[PDB]
Amino acid sequence: MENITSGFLGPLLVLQAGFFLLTRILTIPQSLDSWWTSLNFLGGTTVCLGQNSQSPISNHSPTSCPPTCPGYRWMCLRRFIIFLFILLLCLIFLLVLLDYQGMLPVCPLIPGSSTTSTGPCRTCTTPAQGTSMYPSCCCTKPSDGNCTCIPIPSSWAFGKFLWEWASARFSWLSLLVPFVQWFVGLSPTVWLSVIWMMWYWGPSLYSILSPFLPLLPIFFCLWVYI
Amino acid sequence: MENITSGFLGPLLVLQAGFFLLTRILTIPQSLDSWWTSLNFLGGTTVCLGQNSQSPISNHSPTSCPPTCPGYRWMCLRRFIIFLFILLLCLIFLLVLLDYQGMLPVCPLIPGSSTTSTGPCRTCTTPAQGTSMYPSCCCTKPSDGNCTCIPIPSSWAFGKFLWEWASARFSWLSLLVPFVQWFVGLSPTVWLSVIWMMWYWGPSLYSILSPFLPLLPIFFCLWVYI
Amino acid sequence: MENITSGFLGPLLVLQAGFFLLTRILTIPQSLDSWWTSLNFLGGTTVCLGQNSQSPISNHSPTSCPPTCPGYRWMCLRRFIIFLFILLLCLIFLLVLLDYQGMLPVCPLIPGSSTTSTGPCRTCTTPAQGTSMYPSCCCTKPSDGNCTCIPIPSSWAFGKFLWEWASARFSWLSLLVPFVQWFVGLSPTVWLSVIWMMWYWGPSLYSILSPFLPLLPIFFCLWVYI
Repeated sequence: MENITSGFLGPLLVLQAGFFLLTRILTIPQSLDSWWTSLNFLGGTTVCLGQNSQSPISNHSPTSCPPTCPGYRWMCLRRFIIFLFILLLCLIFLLVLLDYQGMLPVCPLIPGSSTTSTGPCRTCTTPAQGTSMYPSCCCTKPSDGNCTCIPIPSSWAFGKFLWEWASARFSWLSLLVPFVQWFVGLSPTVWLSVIWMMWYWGPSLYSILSPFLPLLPIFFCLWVYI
Repeated sequence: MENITSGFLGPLLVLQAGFFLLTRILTIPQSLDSWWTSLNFLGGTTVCLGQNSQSPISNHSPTSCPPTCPGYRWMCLRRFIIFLFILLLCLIFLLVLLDYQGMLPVCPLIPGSSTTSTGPCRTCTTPAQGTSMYPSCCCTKPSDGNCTCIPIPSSWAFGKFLWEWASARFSWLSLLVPFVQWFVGLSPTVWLSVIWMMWYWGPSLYSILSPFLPLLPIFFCLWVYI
Repeated sequence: MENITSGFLGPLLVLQAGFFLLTRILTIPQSLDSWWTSLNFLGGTTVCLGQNSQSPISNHSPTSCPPTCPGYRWMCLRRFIIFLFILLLCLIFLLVLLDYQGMLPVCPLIPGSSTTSTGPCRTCTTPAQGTSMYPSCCCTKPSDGNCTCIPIPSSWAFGKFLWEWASARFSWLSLLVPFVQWFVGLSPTVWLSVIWMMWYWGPSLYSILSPFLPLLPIFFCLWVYI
């Protein structure tokens, strides 16, 4: 085709490109309205008949009530708002996915004597307050100091980049994270079966044993003199 | 008593406040429940089906519906889902805020020739492979030994550089240029006042020109020919 | 064998085989009818729509109701079509039930350099035409006289030449091949949990997939350009 088609080509491409974008947009809004209803439904109906009638219209009105109607106008506004919300939420998944490409560095810092290769310290001595996240380490110090510092290496997706620095701030909270770790060490597969059986639990177990949970203060008093 | 009474009473008050922290956290759940009720019922009231027949209570369980009786499991499930959504959006805000701040790492590696150092270059980089992309700057070039690249910026982590790149990396340059010119040509706040006046016009204009835009969608064979 | 009945043992075996074959043939009709009735009768009853008030049938139903059943001719046609389909299915099953005893051949011919022979090569293959593909190994190369290629292995029933050759056609499929490999390597001992999750929760799975259907072309085009 190419040029020969291009020579005889007219405005067909114009309409072809122009359309189906409105579909790709509006369908996402109507679908989002459907899921919002479902969450509201959770075993409920469609309603959308509370916008009075304003006309002899069939007040069934799934998702948006009807459009071209006074009630559905602000429903259309809510649809536009939700469309903006989704157009925002897409970037969250986009960044979450793209972060594991490894192109991005974490560019972290930690105190140690390790080196990826042959690194001569030459009496590397210049310390500072807050050794973590120190100066740029472009040999930025009282002198050059013969400095070699960290490149962007490989980690469990930027855990060393951000989590490790934050986990240092956890420290004692990270010490309780070891408690949640021996809790996590409890087998997961078996835990999968337990959770599967635990559908009868949850809100139902909450209803079953809520009153005792408020009575936890007696145990707190007991453990006070533990 | 003294500071030993101090410790016992304080463990007691710790139980007490965890109680208050739990109430504060759980408040956000019902808060978001009312949020969804308001948003979905834009100009609408609140009537659950959770106040079903198997509910001796009145319509008091038909607005936001914790609804311990009848439909309870799915209401609590929606509550947990919204809680997860909020605990997600909190990161969406906090990460951007911390990235802008100062401390967050943003070590960049892109092709450039900007120079700011002391007695630099005269060896520089001579990489004729891997295009112009740069790898972790321990010593990016295959044979670089005295290499020194660029330190992270005080301004928000990349962002502007990524936008400038995607202005050509995601192309759209020609289209963006006219659109950017038009946006600059409408930058004046007087038009912003006009746009605000158009709020009432907005839905009204959409209602008036629904068929109007339908007809314009032909444009007499799209501007005669093209 | 050791027959001790002469003309009596053989007739008994023939009668047993005929009865078994007739039972299987009827079951395939009968069991298939029951199966797809249940497919419809996950809910809906079995009252014969094709049956009519020809002779006031007390209950013209029983899935496929035959005899006359007004429109038993259509019922008979459906039964015959189902029987043909079941015959095809069992023939395919029997065909798959092969190559496990080593009877099946899997003589492969693909480009490679693996060597396992006695005093081999030093002449080998010098074909500079037809790319790297190999033809029937009488003597594949245009001028090969002492040629010896590769014997069929003990590797699973699959010829696997179609596999790798089509893995070349769809390298992305070959990429996910390791993914599914460790997914199977994740141990089928926990596959029961996956099965349970697939049940029931598949409804919300399709509910979410509804967004994926709107988002499938968008992401596909995104990575199409990416």
